[PDB]
Amino acid sequence: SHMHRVINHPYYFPFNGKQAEDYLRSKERGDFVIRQSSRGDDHLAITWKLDKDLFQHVDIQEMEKENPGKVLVVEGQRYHDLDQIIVEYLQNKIRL
Repeated sequence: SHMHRVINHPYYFPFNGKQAEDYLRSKERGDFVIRQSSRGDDHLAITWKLDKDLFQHVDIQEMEKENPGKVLVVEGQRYHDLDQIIVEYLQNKIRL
């Protein structure tokens, strides 16, 4: 239910990178979605709006633990869940 939490997340949209850009066009600077990625080695990504017609894209890496399920890795900060990720990209948008 790691998979279940990610895919049904309110900020998760089943978009590719182009469509995420398209959706962000009518949003504001710093808005973002978690969306899908057909490469991989990662099937998740973040896309967010830097400015009018300018976007950033980042891969979300999904790895296992070996302890007690999965762990998200974005530019090399580890996270459990999308939630901690959403928190930071909202604080990002905030400091504008």
